Amino acid sequence: HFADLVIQVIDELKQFGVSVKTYGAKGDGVTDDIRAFEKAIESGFPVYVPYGTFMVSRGIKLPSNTVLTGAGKRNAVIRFMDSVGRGESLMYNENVTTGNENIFLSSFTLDGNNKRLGQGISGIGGSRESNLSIRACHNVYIRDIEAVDCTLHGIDITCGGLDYPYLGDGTTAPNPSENIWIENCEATGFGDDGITTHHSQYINILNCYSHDPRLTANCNGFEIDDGSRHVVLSNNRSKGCYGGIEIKAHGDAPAAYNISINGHMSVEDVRSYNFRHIGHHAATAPQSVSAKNIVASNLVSIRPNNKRGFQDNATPRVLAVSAYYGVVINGLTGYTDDPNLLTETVVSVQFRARNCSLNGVVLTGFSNSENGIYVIGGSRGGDAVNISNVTLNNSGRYGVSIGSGIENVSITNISGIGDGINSPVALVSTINSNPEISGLSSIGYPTVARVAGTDYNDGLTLFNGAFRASTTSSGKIHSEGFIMGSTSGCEASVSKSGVLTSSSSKTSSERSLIAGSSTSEAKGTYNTILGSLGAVADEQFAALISASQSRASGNHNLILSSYGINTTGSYKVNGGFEKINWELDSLNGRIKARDTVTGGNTWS
Amino acid sequence: HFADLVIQVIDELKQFGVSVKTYGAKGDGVTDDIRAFEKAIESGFPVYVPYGTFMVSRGIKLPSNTVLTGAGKRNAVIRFMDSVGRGESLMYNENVTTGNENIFLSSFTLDGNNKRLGQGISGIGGSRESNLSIRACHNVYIRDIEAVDCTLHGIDITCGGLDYPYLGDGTTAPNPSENIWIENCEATGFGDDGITTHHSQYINILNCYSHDPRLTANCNGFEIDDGSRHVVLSNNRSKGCYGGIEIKAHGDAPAAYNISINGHMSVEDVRSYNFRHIGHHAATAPQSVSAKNIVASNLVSIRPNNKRGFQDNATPRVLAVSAYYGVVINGLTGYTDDPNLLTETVVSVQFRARNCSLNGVVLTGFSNSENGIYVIGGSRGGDAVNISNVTLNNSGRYGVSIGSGIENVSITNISGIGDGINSPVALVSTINSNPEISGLSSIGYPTVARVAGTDYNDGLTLFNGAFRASTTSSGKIHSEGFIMGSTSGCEASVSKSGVLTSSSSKTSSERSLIAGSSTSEAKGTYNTILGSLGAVADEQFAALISASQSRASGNHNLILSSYGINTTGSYKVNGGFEKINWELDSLNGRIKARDTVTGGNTWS
Amino acid sequence: HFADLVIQVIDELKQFGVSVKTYGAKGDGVTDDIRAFEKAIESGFPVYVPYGTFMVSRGIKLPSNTVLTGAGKRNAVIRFMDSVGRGESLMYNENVTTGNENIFLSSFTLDGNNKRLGQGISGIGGSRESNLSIRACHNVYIRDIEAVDCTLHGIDITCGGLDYPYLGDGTTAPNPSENIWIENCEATGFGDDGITTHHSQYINILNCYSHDPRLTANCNGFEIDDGSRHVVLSNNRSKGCYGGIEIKAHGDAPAAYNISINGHMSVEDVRSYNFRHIGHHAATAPQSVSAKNIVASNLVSIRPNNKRGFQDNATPRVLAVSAYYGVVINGLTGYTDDPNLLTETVVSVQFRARNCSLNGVVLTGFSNSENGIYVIGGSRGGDAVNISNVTLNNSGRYGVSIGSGIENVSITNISGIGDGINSPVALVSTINSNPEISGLSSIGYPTVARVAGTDYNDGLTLFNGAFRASTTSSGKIHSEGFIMGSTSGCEASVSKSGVLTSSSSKTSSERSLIAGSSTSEAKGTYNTILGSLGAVADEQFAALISASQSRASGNHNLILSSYGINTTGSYKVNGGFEKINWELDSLNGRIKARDTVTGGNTWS
Ligand code: NA
Ligand code: NA
Ligand code: NA
Ligand code: NA
Ligand code: NA
Ligand code: NA
Repeated sequence: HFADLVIQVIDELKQFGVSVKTYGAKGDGVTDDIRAFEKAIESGFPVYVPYGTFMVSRGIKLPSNTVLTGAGKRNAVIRFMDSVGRGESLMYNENVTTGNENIFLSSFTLDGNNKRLGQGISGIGGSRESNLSIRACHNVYIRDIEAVDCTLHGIDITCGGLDYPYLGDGTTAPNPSENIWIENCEATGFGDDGITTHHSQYINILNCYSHDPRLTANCNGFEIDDGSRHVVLSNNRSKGCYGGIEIKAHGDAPAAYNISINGHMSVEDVRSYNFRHIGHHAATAPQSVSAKNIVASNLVSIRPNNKRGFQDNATPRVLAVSAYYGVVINGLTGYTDDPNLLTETVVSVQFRARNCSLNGVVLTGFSNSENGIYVIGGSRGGDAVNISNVTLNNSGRYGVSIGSGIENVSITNISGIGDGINSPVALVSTINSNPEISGLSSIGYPTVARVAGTDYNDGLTLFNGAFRASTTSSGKIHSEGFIMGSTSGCEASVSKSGVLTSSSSKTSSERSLIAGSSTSEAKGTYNTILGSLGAVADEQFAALISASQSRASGNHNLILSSYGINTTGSYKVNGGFEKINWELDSLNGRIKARDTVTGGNTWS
Repeated sequence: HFADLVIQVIDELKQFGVSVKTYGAKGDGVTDDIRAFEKAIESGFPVYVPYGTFMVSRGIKLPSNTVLTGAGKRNAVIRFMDSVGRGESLMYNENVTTGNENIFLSSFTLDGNNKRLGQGISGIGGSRESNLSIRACHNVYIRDIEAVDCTLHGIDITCGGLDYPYLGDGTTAPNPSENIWIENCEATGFGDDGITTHHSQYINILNCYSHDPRLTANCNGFEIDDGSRHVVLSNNRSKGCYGGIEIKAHGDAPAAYNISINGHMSVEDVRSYNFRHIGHHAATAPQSVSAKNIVASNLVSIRPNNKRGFQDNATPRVLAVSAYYGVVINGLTGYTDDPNLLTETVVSVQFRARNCSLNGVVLTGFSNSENGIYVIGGSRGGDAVNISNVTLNNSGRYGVSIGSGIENVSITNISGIGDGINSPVALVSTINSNPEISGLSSIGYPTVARVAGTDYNDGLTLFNGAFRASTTSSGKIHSEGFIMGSTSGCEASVSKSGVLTSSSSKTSSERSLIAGSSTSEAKGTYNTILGSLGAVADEQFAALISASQSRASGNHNLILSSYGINTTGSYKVNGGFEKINWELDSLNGRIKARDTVTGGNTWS
Repeated sequence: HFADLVIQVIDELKQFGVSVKTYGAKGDGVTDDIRAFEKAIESGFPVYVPYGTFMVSRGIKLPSNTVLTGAGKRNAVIRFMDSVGRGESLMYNENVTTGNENIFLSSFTLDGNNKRLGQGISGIGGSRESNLSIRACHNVYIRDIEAVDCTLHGIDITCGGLDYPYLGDGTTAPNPSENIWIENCEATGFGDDGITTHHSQYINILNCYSHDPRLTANCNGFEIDDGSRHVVLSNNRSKGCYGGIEIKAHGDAPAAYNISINGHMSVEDVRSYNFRHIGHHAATAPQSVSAKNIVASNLVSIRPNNKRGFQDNATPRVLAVSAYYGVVINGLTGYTDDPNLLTETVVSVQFRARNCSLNGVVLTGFSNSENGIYVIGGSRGGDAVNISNVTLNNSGRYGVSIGSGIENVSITNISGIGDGINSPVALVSTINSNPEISGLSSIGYPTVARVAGTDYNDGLTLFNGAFRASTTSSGKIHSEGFIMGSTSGCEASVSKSGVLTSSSSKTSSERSLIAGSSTSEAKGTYNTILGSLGAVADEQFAALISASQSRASGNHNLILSSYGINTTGSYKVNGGFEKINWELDSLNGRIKARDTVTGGNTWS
C-alpha cells in the first residue's frame, strides 16, 4: 500500500515518458498485458517498456505519433501468448489500409512465438503475421529491435492492405510506406524473410543482422521485393539464408528499382547477392520494364553453400544477376575454404540481365567450380557487359566464360591461379569471335584465352570498330579500316582500307594501303601507294611506289620511281619523268624504252 | 509534501545523472526552465532531460565536459519561448571565441520556434540563431538530435566567433572545431542549411536526415562550406533541398577540401551533389588553390527537380562539379519517373573543374534532357577527364557530350538506349578531334559517336600518342609513329614513321614504313623498306623490296630482288647481285643490262 | 531509513533491469564495488550501471546471456583500483578457454587505470590486461563503450586461452570468437592496439574512434591481426597511431584474410593503411598461404607522419601493401599540408604483394616525396598490378614508379602536376620494357613517361600480346603479330607476321606483311604481298605486288603486275599473263621479254 503510493509518485515523474506498468502491465511472462499497452499507447505520451517479458493475447496496434521505447533487446521483451490464433502480426500500425505517420520504435525484443503453432508453419496470407508490419506509413524509425521466432517476416515494410497487391509489371501500388529507417535490428527464426520491403520507397537499412530462417523456401536475409524503390542497404550481415540480399519481384509485380548496396557481409547463404525478376527471364517474353538500376559495392561473400537444401537444392552463387538492366558491381570478395560447397558457377550474369559491369573482384577457393564468372546475353541492341580488374585464386575451371548472345564485351585485367584447380581449362573463354580483351595473366591454366575456339597463351589485345592510333585528327575511318602514325587530312573510308605514316592521304579503295605518303589517293580496289607524293591509284590493282605527281589508272598497272606521269595500260609496270619513259608489259611480253635498250653496261 | 520527499530520494539516486527537474524544470510547454538547465549544467554532473517540452527564454550555453542526454526525440523536447528576441542559437557552447572541450549531446528534439518571428525569416547575422551551434570545440559527439523550425541552420559546426570569417582563398581560420561526430540526427524547416560545417576538421556525419528548408535560397541538406576539411559523410539522406550534399566555399573564403562521401541518398533535391567554389569558376580568374580532393561513391539521386523555385529557378542536376581539382566518382545511380523535371544536363563537369573521374554510372528516365553527361575544360596542362562504365536508359539527347577546352579525355564502355528519348542525337559527341574512346554500344540514337563532326556508327577505338602493339621492347617511337609485331631493337623516331613485323630495324625517315625486315634502316624521307635484310634507304623517295645487304641512296631510287648493291641514281629502279646488274631509268628512258637484253624468250 | 524503503520500492520496479547499486555498489570513486557487480551479474537479470565511478579490485567476469548497460560514457564509469596487481583485463568473459554466448555491452566508460603501474607499461603476457577482452565467444554486441588508460588493448576479440596461439601460417586456431559487433566505441591511451581482432570471424567494426597510444611500438588504431577473417570495418576513424588500420599477422601465425574496409578516415597516423605478413615478405621464403583478399574503398589519409617516432622511425605511408594476394583499392584520397612529414613513398606495393589493383586515387601535397606510387614484384606467374584513374597534385618526384620483377602492369589514366615539387623527374617510370600504358597527362614533370630508359613526353599507348583491331574475326595471331582492318579468314601465325586490309589471307612467314589482298598466303620468310588476289609467296624474300592467281617461289623473287604465273628463279623480278612474259635478272644481269625489247618508243 505504501509501495503503491511511492510507485504513483514515480509514475507521475514520467522519467522515460509513461511506463506500460503504470497502466497495469506485469511483464511476468504469464499475465496478458495487452490492455496496459493499448491504454499507454492511446494516452498521447511516449511509452516506455521496462524490464520484463510482456505477454499479449492479440497484436499491438500503433497509431500515428507513437514513441515506443524499451529497456533494450532481451531486456524489454514483447511476446504472443501460446493461445493466440492466426491472422495478426505481433506489432503493426492501426490503419492497415491508408496508414499512419511518425512512429518511432526502439530497444526491445519482439518474440512472435511461432512455436505455439507447431513446426513448419508460415504466414496465413499476404503480409499477415510478421513480428513487425508497417503498412502505408510515413516517417517510421525502427531501431535496436530484435525479432525472433517469427511466423512470416521479422520486419516488413509494405503498402496499404493486409494482402500484397499483384498489379503487374510497370505499376505503382497505392499507399506506399515512405521515409523508413531500420537500424541495428536483428531478425531470425522467421518463416519467409528477415527484413523485407514491398511497394515502398526512401528506405535505409543499416547495421542489421538477419539469419537462420526456420524454413527452406525463398527465405532471405534481406528481401527487397515487389514494388520497392529508392532503398539503401549498408553494413548489414546475413547468415544461413537462401539469398543474403535478394532484390526482385514476383511475376505479376514490378521489380524493385534504384537500389544501393553500400557494403554487405554474407555468411553461408546460398546466393549471397541474388537479383532477379521472376517471369522476365525468358528470351521469348518481354524484358522487365521495372528491373533497373542496382549499384552494389564492397560486397563480401563467405562459404556460399546449400547444405540446408533451400529452394529444391538450388546451386550456390556468390552473385547471380538475372532480368535486370544497369547493375554496377564494384569491390566484390568471395571466399571459401571448402571446394565442394559450390561446384557450378561462382558469379552469373544471365537470363535477360543486361548492361552490367563488374570491377574489382577477388574470388578465392572455389577450386571445384566449373565457372568463376559466367555471362550469357540475347544479342540485344545497346547491351554491354564490362568485366575488369578481376583476380581468381583457384576459382573456376573456366575463369571468365562468355557464352552466346553477347555482342558487346569488354574484359580487361583478369588474372588467375589455376594450379590448385580440379581440371582447369582456360582463364578466359568466349563463344563470340569479337570480344574486347586486354591484360590477361595466368599460371596453372592450360589455356589463357580461348576466343571462339582459338587459343591465345602468350598475351592478347583485341579492340573493335574503326581503329586510329598516333594520329591527332582524321576524316572518316570504316569499321574495317584504320589510320596510324599520320597527320591531319587522312581517311580510310571503306572496308579493308588503311593509311599509315601519311599526310592528307585518302583511300576509298576496298583492299588497299597507303603508307609513307603525302596528298595521295586510292580509289579503285586492290590499291597500293607507298612512299609517294601527289599519287593517285584509281583502277583495280593499280599501284605506285616512290612516285610523285603521278596517276596509275590501268588494270594491274604499277608505277615505279617516277615523276609527273599518267598511265592507263593493263598489266604494265611503267616509269617516267614528265612523260612515260619505260614499260614492262606483262600482258604481251614487251619491254619498251623511250630512248635505248642496251646490254654490256657498267655502272662507273 | 510526501511526494516531495519521495522525489528527493529519487533525485539523490542519480539513475541517469541529474535530472533538470531536480533543479526546478517543469517541462510543461509553458514555464521558463532556463535556470534549471543552467543550474544542472553548471553542477558538474551528467544532465538528463526526461519527458516534457522544456521552454527556455534564452540560449542554453554549454561548458566543457558536458554530458546532456534526453529521453529521446519527440520525448525530451527543448524549445525557445515565443518571447525570445534575436541573436542566439538555441543551444551552443559557452566560449564562443576560443571554444570548449568534450561535449556529448544525445536524444532530444531542439525546436527553435522560428515561427515566433513570423514567416520568411532567417538568421540575423553570421552563425547566430541555429538550433545547435558548436564553435571552436574539440571532441563533440552529437547523436539522435532532431532539429526543427530552425531560424538559421539545424546543426552548425564552425570556428571561433559568432561571425563567419572571410579571409580569402588559401587561408585557414583560427580556432577550428575538431573531432566532431554527428550521427542519427535530423534537421528540417531551417532557414539556411540542415547540417553544416565551416572552418573545422575531422568530422564524421553518419545516418542523418536533412530535408525541407523553409526558404528557397542556397538551402542545402548537408553543406560542407567555407574552410571545412577532412570530413566523411556516409549513409545520410537529403530530401527537398537545393543541394543534397553541397561542398563549396563562398568567394572570399577557402573551399572545403579532402571530403569523402561514402554513400548518400538524395530525394527530390535540385542538385543532388553540388561541388563548387564561388568566384573561382571563370577562365579569366585564377584557379581555386583550396578546392581539391573529393571522393564520392555509392551516390543515389532520385527525381531531381526545381518545383520549389530554389536559387532563381536553377536547373536541376544529378551531379554538378565546378572549380574543383581531383574529384573521383564511383557508383552513381540517377533515376527519375518524370522527364519534364530536369531538361538541361543530368551530370555536368565545367567551370574550372579539372582532373575528374566518373566510373560506374547508371542514368535512367531523363528522356527530355539535352545532355546526359556534359564536360567542358580550359585546355589546362596536366588536366584529364575519365568517363568509364556508364549506361544510359533514355537519358540525354547527347549521352556523353565533351565540349571545348578538353585536350585529355578517356571515354570507355559507354552504352545507351535512346528509343524513348525526345529527338535523340548521339550517344557520344566531342568538339576536340582527339578523344580516347572505346567500347561504345547503343540502340535508338541516330548517331553513336560524333567526333569533331565525323560520325562513327559501327564501333570505334581511338588512342593517342606513340603507339606500340605486339612488341615487347623497342627504342623511341614518335607520337606520330608506331611499331607493331616486331622484336627488339626497332625504332620509329620521327613524325609519320613506322615499323611492322621487323627486327633491329630503325626509321628516322619522315613519311616511311619498314615491314617484314631485319637490321634495316630508313633515314631519308618517303622511304619504303619491305621484306629486306641489311637494307638502308637514305635519300628522298628511296626504297628497297626483297633486297639484302643493299643501300638505295638515289632520289626516287628503288632496289628490287637484290643482294649486295649500292645505288645512287635519280629516278632509277635497279637490281643486282654483288654489283648493279640492271637498271630501268625513268629519268632518261633508258633500259640497261650488264649482260644481254633479248626478246623471243621462253621459260623452259 | 525511510529513504531505504523508497529505494527498495524503486529497486523492485526494475525500470532498467537491476541496478548494481541494488547489490550494494556505491559508485563513489573510492569504494570497491566488485561484489555488487558479481552479485548483479550472477542474478540472471539485465544489469544497469547508473551514474558514478565504480571502482573494482579485480576483473569483472561475464557469463553467457549477460546484458550490461550503463547510463553512458563518462556517466557510468568502471575503473580498476590503484591497488590492483597484474594479469587481468578489466572486463572479460568468464570462460576464458571455451568461451561464452550472448553478451550485450552498452554505454559506459572502461578506465583501465594503467597509470597505477607507472609509465611505459604494457600487458604482462598474451591477451591479458586489455580494458575489454572477449575470448572464444559467440554473439557479442559491444556498443557505445569508451576505453581509456588501457594496459594492453582497449577492446580485444580473440580465441580461447589467455595466451595468443602461434600455430604457424595456414592454420586455424581452436575456439574462435564469432558474430561480434563493435559500434560507436572509442579506444585511447592503450599500450598495444585500440580495437583488435585475433583468431575470430564474422565481425563488424562500425563508427569507432581509436587514437593516441601511450607507447611507440606497433601500436595501431585498428589491428586485424593473427588468425582474423571475415571482418568489415566501416566509417571508423584512427588518429595518431602507427597503423590506422593494420591487417596482418606475425610470422608464426596465419594472416588475416577476407577483410573489407568500407570507408575509413586516418588522421596523422604513420601508415594509414598497412597490410603485411611478417616473415612472408622475402623473395627467398615462401609466399603466405593465408594473406589473401582485402577490399578497401573510400579511404582517407591525412598528414601521415612519424613525429612520435613509432617503430624505430618507420617512414610514413598513405598505403603500404606487402605479402598479400588480391588487394583491391578503390577511391583513395591522401592529403597533406606539410611536405616534410613524408619524404620517401606515399603508396607502396612491395615485398611479395601480388595481384593488387588501385583505382580512383588522388594524392595531394606530398611535394618532397621521392615516389607517389611505388611497385615492386617477383616475376611471379599469374601476377598483375593495375593502376588506373590516378591524379597527383605535387606528390612524388616519380609519380608512379614500377620497379624490378614486374612483368604484368596496366597503368591507365594517370595525371600529375609537378610544378610545386622539389626536383621532379617523371610522371611515370618503369624498369621493365613492356608495361601497358595509356592516358598520361602532366604539367611540371620534365619527363612524362620513362619506359626502361626511353622517354615519352608527347603521349603514349602501349599494349601487349597478339594484337587485332578493326577485324571482327580471325584465326590465330602470334604474340609478335597482328591483324588489322580485315574481314574473316585471316591469320598471322608466326613471330613478326601481319595482315592488313585483307580477306581470307594467311601468313606463317617470319618477317612478313600481307596488305590490300584476298585469298593470299605467305609461307616462306621475308615475304611481302600487296594489292593481290590468290597470291602465294612461299620462298625466302619472295614477293608479289598487284598480282592475281600467281605464286612467287624463287629466292628474292618478286612478281609485278601479273595474272596466272608461277615463278621459281633466284633474284628475279618477273611479270606475265597466263605465262611468264618478262624478267629482270638481278643474278646474271639479263633482261628478257617473250616478245620484243625495243627503244625509240612513244606512248600515243
Ligand atoms: Na522471401
Ligand atoms: Na517476399
Ligand atoms: Na546554404
Ligand atoms: Na553556408
Ligand atoms: Na599492435
Ligand atoms: Na597485435
